[PDB]
Amino acid sequence: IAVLSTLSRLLEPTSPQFVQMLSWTSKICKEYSQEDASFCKSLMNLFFSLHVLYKSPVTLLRDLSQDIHGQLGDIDQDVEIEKTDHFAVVNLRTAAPTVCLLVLSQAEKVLEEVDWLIAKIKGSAPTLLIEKAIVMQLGTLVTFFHELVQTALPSGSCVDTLLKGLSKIYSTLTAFVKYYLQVCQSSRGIPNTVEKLVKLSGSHLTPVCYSFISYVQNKSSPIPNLVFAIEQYEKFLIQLSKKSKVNLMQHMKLSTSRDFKIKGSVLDMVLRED
Repeated sequence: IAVLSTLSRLLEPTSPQFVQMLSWTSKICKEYSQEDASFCKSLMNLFFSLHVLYKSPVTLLRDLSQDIHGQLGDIDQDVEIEKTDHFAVVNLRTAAPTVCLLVLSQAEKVLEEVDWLIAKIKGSAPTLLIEKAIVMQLGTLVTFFHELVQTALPSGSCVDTLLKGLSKIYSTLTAFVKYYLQVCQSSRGIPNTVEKLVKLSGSHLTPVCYSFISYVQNKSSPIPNLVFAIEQYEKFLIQLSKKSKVNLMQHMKLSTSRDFKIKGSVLDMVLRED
């Protein structure tokens, strides 16, 4: 495999040849298992190294994150899951330590890019198009994270590397929100794309994080870092909601924020009855 990588550096990334190499490395990841860790890691790197120069891995990560999630099981101790057909790599022995960290590492690279982009846009007092891209990217690997946060991971390094990645996505999200705090001062309206995948975090992410976070301390008997990144994320939605147009934060706390209840209201007492 070390030869195959050295040789595939010579392929023109645009070439019909390059495509073959990639699609074949997909086939090999697709149809074979081999619980030996050192290999599957190298195979995965090959695959990713090529994929990265074609289209962004976010789709692949989401796919693998569903195998890792399906094979190792869930936190609830009972939920039914699996999808094998994604990739034949990721066995029991494969995914738990190995594909897990390798997938996280890859996810962190995708975020450094989105970080880079968000950084680039703000640097400017064609651009709107980069914004829609930043979203789908984030949105996709939001589903990716939603998958591992439901997985029962080997506790040693896979718990903490997930927690690292988990707080990195919230930083990126935070700055993207902090980005629109710049753009909303001039005009102030929020693209559905942003509103929708802002509530994507309030449904598939934040609530799922919190239960993984408590699963970590019950299984036991980084963590405080995730918490911080989260609060700050909400903090700047708070600033963005009142400082642009829409209420973003009613997408996020859907449980506690409407709880304490009192019969009817003053509005209903007067307007309707007598």
